[PDB]
Parts: sequence; C-alpha cells; structure tokens
Amino acid sequence: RAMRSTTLLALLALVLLYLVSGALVFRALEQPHEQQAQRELGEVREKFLRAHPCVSDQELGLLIKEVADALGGGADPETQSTSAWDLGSAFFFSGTIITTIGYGNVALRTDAGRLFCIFYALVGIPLFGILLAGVGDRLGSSLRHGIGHIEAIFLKWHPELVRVLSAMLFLLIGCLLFVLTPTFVFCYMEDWSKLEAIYFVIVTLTTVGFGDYVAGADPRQDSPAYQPLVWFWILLGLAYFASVLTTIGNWLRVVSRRT
Amino acid sequence: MRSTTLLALLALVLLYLVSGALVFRALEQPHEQQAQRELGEVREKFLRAHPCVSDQELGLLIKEVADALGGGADPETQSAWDLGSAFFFSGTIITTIGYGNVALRTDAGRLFCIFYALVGIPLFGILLAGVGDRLGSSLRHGIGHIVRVLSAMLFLLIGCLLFVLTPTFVFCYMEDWSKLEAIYFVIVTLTTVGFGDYVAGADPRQDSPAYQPLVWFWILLGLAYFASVLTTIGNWLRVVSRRT
Ligand SMILES: [K+]
Ligand SMILES: [K+]
Ligand SMILES: [K+]
Ligand SMILES: [K+]
Ligand SMILES: [K+]
Repeated sequence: RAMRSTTLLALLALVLLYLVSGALVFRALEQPHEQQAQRELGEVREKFLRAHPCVSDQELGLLIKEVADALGGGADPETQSTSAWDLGSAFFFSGTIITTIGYGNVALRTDAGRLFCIFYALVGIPLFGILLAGVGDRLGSSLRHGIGHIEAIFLKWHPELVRVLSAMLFLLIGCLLFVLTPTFVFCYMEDWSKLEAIYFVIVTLTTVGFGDYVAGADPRQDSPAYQPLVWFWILLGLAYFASVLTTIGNWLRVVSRRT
Repeated sequence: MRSTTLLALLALVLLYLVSGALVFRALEQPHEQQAQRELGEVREKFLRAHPCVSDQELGLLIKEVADALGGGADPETQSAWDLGSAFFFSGTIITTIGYGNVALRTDAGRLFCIFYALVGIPLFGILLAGVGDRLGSSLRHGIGHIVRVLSAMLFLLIGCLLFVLTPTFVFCYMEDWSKLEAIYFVIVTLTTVGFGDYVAGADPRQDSPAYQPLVWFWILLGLAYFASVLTTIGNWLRVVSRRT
C-alpha cells in the first residue's frame, strides 16, 4: 500500500510539463487582450481633461463606474496616474486551476481560454490529485524519518511516551513550516498585515481561494520567479495537510464507528 | 453511512450556513452601507460644487472615490450584501468554491472567516458523501428498472444529462449568458475552481429571490454526484492497475 519513489518523480515532471504546457497555451492566447487597467485609466483621466466636462451629474455618475470597473481591473494606486502576465503569472495561474483554488484575480476574456480551460480543468484537477499522493507520502514519510533521530534519543530516557511526542511534534514541525514561515514571509514581500498573510495562507490552503489576496499578482512586483515558488509551496503544504487531515479523519472515525 | 443520521447534518450543516451567515451580515453590513454613505457625500460634494477644467481636484476625486470603493461601494448611478448574500457566500466557503466576486473587508470579519473554514469546510466533505451515497445507491433503483462496461457508459452520461448539461441550458434563459458561459461556469463551479469571473445568483438585476437557494442546493447534489462518480472511478481505476 505505497507509491514508488522514482515513479512520482516521473509523474511530477509529467505535471510540471503539463503546467508549463498550459502556461504556453494561455501565454499566447490571452497576452493581447490583457487589460492593464493602469494605462487605461490615464486615457480616462486625461480624457476628462482635454474635454473638461463640467457641472454634470450624469457625466459623473458613470465616471465612478469608469473608475470602478477600471480600478477593479487591478488599476494603479490611483495616485500615480503615470508589462505583466508573462509565464510566472500564466504558469502560476494554470496552477491555481488544477489545485482548484482559482484565484481569478485576472479574469479570462478570450473564449478559447474558456473552452480550453473547461478541458484543462477536467484533465488537470484529477492529474493533480495524484501528485499530492506522491508527495504527501514520499515526502510526508521523509520527515517522519527525519524526526527518527529525535525519538531515537528520547527512548534512551523512556516506549509509549515517545509515540505521542512525535505525533504532536510532527504536526508542529509541519505547521511551523507550512503555516508560519509562509504567513510571516507573505508580509515581508507583499506588505500585508500579519493577519492578512495568515488569512491568505488559510484561504490558499483550504483552496477556497477567495481571490481578494494573491501572493503574486501585483504588476508592480519585481521578482518574476517568485510566483511559481509560492506555488511549489502551495503544493507541498497542500499535500502535507491532506495527509494529516485524513489520519485524523480515522482517529475521529475509529471513535465514531462505535455509535 | 446512516441514512437518517446524515439527515440531521443537513439541518446542522444547513444551520452552519445560516448560523454563520448571521455573523457575516452583522460584521460586514455596517461597512457595506458606510462606503455608500461616504460615497453619496463625495459624489455630490464634487457634483454640487460643479468644479471645472481642473486636475488638482481630480487626482483627489479619483482617490476620494477609490477609498469608498475599497470598502465596497456602489458601481454607479446612485442595496446589496445582506444575510441572503451572506448565506450564499458562507456556502461558497464550505463548498470551498469561494467565488470571492464579493470580498471580505472587515479586518475583524476576515479572521472570523479564517476559522469558519478550518472547522466549517470539514463537515461539507461528510454531506457530499452522505449525499454521494444516496445518489450512488440510486443507480440500481434507477438503471436497474431499464455487457458490463456498457452499463457504466450510461450512468456517466446519465448525470451529464441531469447535473452537467441540465443547468447550463437553464442559465442562458436566466442570465442571458451564451451556451459556453453556462458550461464554463458549471465546470469551474463544479470542479470548485470558482474563478468568480462568472456567478449565478449575484447579478444585481434578479426578480426571483426564491430560486437562489435552489440553484445553491443544486450545487449540493452537483458536487455530490461528481463525488459519487469519483468515488467509484477512484476506487476502481486503482485496484485494477496496482501491479500494472
Ligand atoms: K476555489
Ligand atoms: K475579482
Ligand atoms: K476561488
Ligand atoms: K476567486
Ligand atoms: K476548491
């Protein structure tokens, strides 16, 4: 009842190469209609100048929308009024699909992206499910093996005791690693509050993906490869969680089956 | 897999949506009307001033409006976000669909939602099973009444006619969407991606407010079916191929 080591490594790459494949289908499929609401506002701000519309409620009523729908499109900080969606964005995006988060912070506009998507999902999501298995297992165990050195020493002092300790320790060594480090990190890179980053993390991992926050979707960001990294994280932490989530489902079932 | 014990969760879980929606509407509604009130003013303060030919005030006019927008303001023109929308919202949470088309702003209600998930979503997985079974058991009393892999092709295409392609045709006549959009919507919905680009019950222009918890209750049976099918496939495609 186990998956083979070098088996998943072939799978995983089979997936990256599926994702990288998806990012390409999208890259040169949505590149053109990319809104880029930052340069579209200037054409709306200045257009209000060369025309100097004045003393009208009707001409204002719509502005609010023209600034709302424009703002909503990830518009500039509206105080500047003075390039994005490449692979790191397209790849990351594709990933938010199979992972089923779907941040959708950047809507799809090209009808092909919708049809292709429909298929990229129905074919992507399932493919992922396995990756988690390969990871949750081949990885999840590695760490259980690591802690071995800890419990090997605890035994030199006294069994049934070390059992519970490793169980609680592992959750933490896993938590502190997939909750805390990431939450703390998202603050020092996206200038969010502690809460927001933990709020984010939680929505990321629960894969609710509200979309209100997304680790790498600011056109003003500088580090390009950073997005896929946070993705390589989502994978890891998403997989770990699943393992710990099922085990408890049993520990909670073995005690619930006697009803 | 108790068929009368899960019926209780349909009341518990269903309450978890209402019993939870109450907080969201009581945590966000205040700052839902404030961004409106604070817009009304900023809107006419400028309008009634009838300024002219300037930029000094437009840089502000813009930033003045965004503030109101960030807190969730009206689109234009010059009512939204109550329990009805919260219920739906709360539900998009457990379904982990999270359309987010409508966001959380209250820094306080945000944390409330952080926990509502951890402990709220785990129950849904149970109901989709409790329902993924009753719909999985309905394969006999349904298909039996009318060689081997031949009776599988049918069940697959049974649900596509019931859950997949049924609502899509319905959504074009309810929200004017194209053929595709409905499909694209349903898939992103069912696969629970929840892109949020599109959404069934949130359009501002609706006149039937009763049919929404029905479109939502549909999501239940929807994912439940999609679960019932993955439940068999996931346990069949594995055993046959072990040594393969
Ligand atoms: K989602
Ligand atoms: K959005
Ligand atoms: K989502
Ligand atoms: K979303
Ligand atoms: K999801």
